[PDB]
Amino acid sequence: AVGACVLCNSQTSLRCGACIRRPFLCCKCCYDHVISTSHKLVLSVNPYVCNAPGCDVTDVTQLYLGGMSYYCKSHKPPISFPLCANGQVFGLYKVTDFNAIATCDWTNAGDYILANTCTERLKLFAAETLKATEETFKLSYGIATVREVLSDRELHLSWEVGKPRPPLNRNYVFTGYQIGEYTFEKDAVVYRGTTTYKLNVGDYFVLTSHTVMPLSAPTLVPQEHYVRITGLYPTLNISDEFSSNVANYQKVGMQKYSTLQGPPGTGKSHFAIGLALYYPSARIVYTACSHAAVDALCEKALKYLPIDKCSRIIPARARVECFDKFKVNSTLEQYVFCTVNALPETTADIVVFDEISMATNYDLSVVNARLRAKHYVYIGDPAQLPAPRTLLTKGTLEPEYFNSVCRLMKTIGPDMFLGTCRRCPAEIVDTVSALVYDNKLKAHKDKSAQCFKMFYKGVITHDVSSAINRPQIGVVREFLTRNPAWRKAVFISPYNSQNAVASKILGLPTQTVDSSQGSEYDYVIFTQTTETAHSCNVNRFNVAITRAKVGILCIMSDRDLYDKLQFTSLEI
Ligand SMILES: CC(=O)Nc1cc(C(=O)O)ccc1F
Ligand SMILES: [Zn+2]
Ligand SMILES: [Zn+2]
Ligand SMILES: [Zn+2]
Repeated sequence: AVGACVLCNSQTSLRCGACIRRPFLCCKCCYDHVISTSHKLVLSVNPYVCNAPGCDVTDVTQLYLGGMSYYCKSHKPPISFPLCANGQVFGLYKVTDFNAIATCDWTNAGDYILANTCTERLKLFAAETLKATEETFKLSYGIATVREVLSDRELHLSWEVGKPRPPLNRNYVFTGYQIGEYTFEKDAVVYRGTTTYKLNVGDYFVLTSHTVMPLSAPTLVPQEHYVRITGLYPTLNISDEFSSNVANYQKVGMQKYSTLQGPPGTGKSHFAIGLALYYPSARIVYTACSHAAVDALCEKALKYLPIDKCSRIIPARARVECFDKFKVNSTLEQYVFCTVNALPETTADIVVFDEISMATNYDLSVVNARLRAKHYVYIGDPAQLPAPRTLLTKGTLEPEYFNSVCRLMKTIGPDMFLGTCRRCPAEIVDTVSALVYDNKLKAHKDKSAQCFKMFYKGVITHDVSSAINRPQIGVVREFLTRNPAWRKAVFISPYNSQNAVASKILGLPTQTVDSSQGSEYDYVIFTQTTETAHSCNVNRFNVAITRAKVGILCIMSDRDLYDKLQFTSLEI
């Protein structure tokens, strides 16, 4: 129990017994915590509890030191000293924000705002506390035992009574029993088991509650600016392809860490891989939270970098199918592509952390702890979607509060900005540029004249909380008959249930706005479904319409976002 204070690093025997993470608190700051919160249990080698037999006094403000032992007001000897006095809690080696992080339930937006505006040590305390809270919340759900196997992709479930049911969507990954991880979608239920094992009747699934490890490394290392490119060796033979990024690659070598805001289709993956061509001797570790983001970096590297110097790091618990074209699990390769949670303990000349809006401060810290690099590059877009915060139910999380990197990008601005969108028709670029990019995003493509909008509220039904709008899907069906080229479109909506219905009625491939992030398609059909805060969220709206390379049909519910759309309006 010998440690350093989470608020002023002073060595202490004291560690708050009422905090879920039991943080070490020094004498002077353990006091401010206990005297202004419900937290009154103080721990040491021997905790602060009345030593008298059968006494239940554990509140440090009601305890005293009687020689070498502790007692309450009823058991103390005449020569005793209160543990709480003169703004201190008695201990060896003798705050409003810390109190809020230590006591909050993580269901309010203001809890995440604070977890991002506090000191660096408090950012790690908040991240550790939040993740531990998110995990103890998984224990708080109902178990599902298999009743009958219908076919190879459909089954029927019997749920635990008296305990709430977790959301049936592609946002909750169960763990069957040890039959591998399983997922569920909209009595006919759809089963997506990662391991192809015939779901035996009787076997059960349970949500993967994993232990929350302590954070040590900061979310962002201290920033250093250099006068020359440091530890990196540039090429004078850089292909014209990557010529536009030379000044930004140099900026990368002249700073400890750099932020790159790249709107959709502005060249983030091209920049990340071109940085390897600009410093061809540099060992680069490419990291992101999801397997999809790591795989998209692998795809771009396959085109520009030598395959024998690349390696895809895949964990022993190989959860889903990922990139198969690099030598698997060779940690020593010049180019290492691996997700944040599977990162080995290694060093690099550059670490590239892609899709930074999806990172949490927990992820940021983990990367700083497993990777010791000369340079760190954070690539993403605060105008895109953040990681879902399962506990957050009240208020909206603004982009400046997604993580430490997003906070910098939204407050001081990003170090580098990719200003030309090359993917989208100009109608889409013009709309999102004005919506979330302060008119700084430019279109490379001309208008496609294939970007349409229809204002149609329809009828909103629900499958628990996931929404469905059958009339909006009906309008899409009518549109498809009159527009056969749209037969190849991807159907996108903010709700899994809407997508399940559209898959059956339209036969189009389906994506939620959140799973479409990072992907692109020629044609996109978007139904807004509802006018909720979820479906009207400007970041989600931005991701949704920026998936299209050629055309987009938007069936809207919200007048505001419909009027912003610089698309041709349709009637019916
Ligand atoms: C290859 C690729 O990803 N495309 C791309 C390249 C540039 C550029 O050459 O500046 C800019 C934006 C882009 F989306
Ligand atoms: Zn302290
Ligand atoms: Zn506490
Ligand atoms: Zn007592």
